[PDB]
Amino acid sequence: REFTIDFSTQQSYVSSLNSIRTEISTPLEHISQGTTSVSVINHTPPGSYFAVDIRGLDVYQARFDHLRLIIEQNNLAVAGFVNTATNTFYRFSDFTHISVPGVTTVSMTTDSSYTTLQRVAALERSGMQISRHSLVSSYLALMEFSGNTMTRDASRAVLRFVTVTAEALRFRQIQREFRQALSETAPVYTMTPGDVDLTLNWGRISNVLPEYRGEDGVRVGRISFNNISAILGTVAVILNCH
Repeated sequence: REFTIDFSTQQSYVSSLNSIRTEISTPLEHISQGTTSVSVINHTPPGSYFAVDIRGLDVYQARFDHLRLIIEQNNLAVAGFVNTATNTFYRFSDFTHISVPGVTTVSMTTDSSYTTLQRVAALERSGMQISRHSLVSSYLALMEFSGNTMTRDASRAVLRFVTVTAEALRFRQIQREFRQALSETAPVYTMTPGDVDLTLNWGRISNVLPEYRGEDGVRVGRISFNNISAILGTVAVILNCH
């Protein structure tokens, strides 16, 4: 199973994400108003995965279109990044249960946690700047990467792509704020501390929403939801808590 996330324009980027969401998840009958709904990841056998092809970074600088991510379906966890030009799967430590056929799997020493990636990158997610220019630079770091230990530039590149591909699928707020950077008058998306709080509390969040029967509001951790228009505008896909 393969998907394309096209960063050409805002429309192609949003349609790419919503294409993945409907294939791998199903909306809740309690929180769903039109096309905008909060979905639950479809149950899949553990170890299942889908591919993500990073297209559309820039058309004028000749087609940086050979980067691929491997994502575990059960938890939307990026297991690694694939260099299709070299047919090399640079895979993290904690995803040994993810084997991709037809490629070469370089098993590394670094795991996938934000604790390790932030340290090696020397870059805080709170205040991290993602733009179309910096996304192109993030692509180059991952393509020019070789070895089995994550370098500073690669982690400064993985942190950016995971935020705009994996966490963007989970949280609609992250997708909405970043997609502005793909416009003609390209701004710079700046990851606020509130955006970081969302990603750190995904497990707590996915455990709550199935309860929601249309009450007044919801407060999990520091995440205060005033109404359902906040839920639909902040969270997009939640875990399948069985």
